[PDB]
Amino acid sequence: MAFKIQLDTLGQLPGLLSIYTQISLLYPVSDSSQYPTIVSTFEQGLKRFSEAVPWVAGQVKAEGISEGNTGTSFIVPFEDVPRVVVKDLRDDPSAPTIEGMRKAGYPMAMFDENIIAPRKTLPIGPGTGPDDPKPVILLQLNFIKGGLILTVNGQHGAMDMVGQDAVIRLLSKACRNDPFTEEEMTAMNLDRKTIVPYLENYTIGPEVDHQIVKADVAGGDVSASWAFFTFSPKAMSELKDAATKTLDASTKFVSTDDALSAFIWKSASRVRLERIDGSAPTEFCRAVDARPAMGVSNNYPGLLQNMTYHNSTIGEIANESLGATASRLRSELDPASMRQRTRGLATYLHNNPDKSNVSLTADADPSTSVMLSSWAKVGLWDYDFGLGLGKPETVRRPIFEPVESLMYFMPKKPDGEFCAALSLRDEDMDRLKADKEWTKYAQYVG
Ligand SMILES: CNC(=O)CCNC(=O)[C@H](O)C(C)(C)COP(=O)(O)OP(=O)(O)OC[C@H]1O[C@@H](n2cnc3c(N)ncnc32)[C@H](O)[C@@H]1OP(=O)(O)O
Repeated sequence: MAFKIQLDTLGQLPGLLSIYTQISLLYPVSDSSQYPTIVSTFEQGLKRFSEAVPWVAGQVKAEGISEGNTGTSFIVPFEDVPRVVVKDLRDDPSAPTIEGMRKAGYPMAMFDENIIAPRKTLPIGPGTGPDDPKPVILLQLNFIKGGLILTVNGQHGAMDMVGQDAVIRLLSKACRNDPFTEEEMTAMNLDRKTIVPYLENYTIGPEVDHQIVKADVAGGDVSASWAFFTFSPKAMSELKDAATKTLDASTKFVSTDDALSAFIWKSASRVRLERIDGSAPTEFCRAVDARPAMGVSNNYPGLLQNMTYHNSTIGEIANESLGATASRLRSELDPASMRQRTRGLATYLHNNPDKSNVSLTADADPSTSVMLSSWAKVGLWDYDFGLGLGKPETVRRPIFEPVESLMYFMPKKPDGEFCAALSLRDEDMDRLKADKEWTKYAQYVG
């Protein structure tokens, strides 16, 4: 069995290219007697999964690279099964414990990628060189006192987080020995290089606004930190209520996700007034799953994502109502618009052997921007992997190097709790944490 699956055209984008997406699921473990079965069940699952869908055990490999041709990458064979690393941290005094996690409310700092992940997010350190293999997925099982942390790394050219969730979802089935449906098997096997229909005779249009690096425009792929903040279900509904009451006339409704995204942009912009003038431009870059606009199954495991861009000034965003800000976000989510824009980006990339200038954050200034990726809608809270431990107690992204203005929403807890990971420069983070309008809704976790 061999395969040579060309990445999604969108997955040829440089910045998605060299990165691994990480996610950790924490389960309590009653007795250390349970670990060997945990591991063998997980092993057997990975083998079953690889037998059904061989490419999940592959690697991403570029070819045709030269001066001004940045190449084309393909998923190709690597090893028999995806690699899992098993790490026993029960007796490591620098490791988290289930009780430490519970007491601190599952802070990002307790999910240190160097301790609990099989490879770093960024191409930093040993084994991240261009000739080093890039496995499509990598797993780590970490035994901690009273628990288990399962970490999954997805090669970002091969998958966005919606695609990674679909892969993980089927891994959970395989661990249970539950059969895959025909639609799942079809979705996992759709050809990627044709999944976004190209535009005819396309050169450059507004579709790729904010996505091509230009020498006179700041942006592209100071002391700062990461922290989780939690938003209770009631905080979430109160933010949505506040937004709904203050919508633009053009805007019939906004979502829970819109209202939190808007509240973050407003709160960042507000504290930033303490260090820059209100006239400073500010861009919100919001990650959007493009599967629905493209008519693609939610089970498609690839990379089919874009961003929406929202430009204003720090003072306008801080001072306008929450519904005014949420309306800006929702205004860019028309499916026909998402579809045309995504087709345009894919067509531009297709037409250009040198993709080095294309970036989803090409004109985002880290000082004043927000680059937010919501994972709120993914299904990770529901997977038990046949381990007999119940559902995840939490689902958190590992901490890595601060990236100013980069932000995530975690998969939404079933009760509706949101967890936002923010990376900000220290003076912003410090003011935010002390800011009364922020802490009215946001509980700092760290
Ligand atoms: C890298 N990250 C990614 O891949 C990003 C993943 N996320 C996405 O792409 C998401 O679609 C998103 C861009 C983040 C938008 O997230 P949303 O949760 O707003 O989803 P969306 O489907 O646009 O809208 C759903 C909301 O709209 C609401 N809605 C839909 N129709 C109506 C209507 N007729 N009247 C009132 N509300 C409506 C709906 O009730 C949802 O609200 P809520 O209950 O969740 O508050």
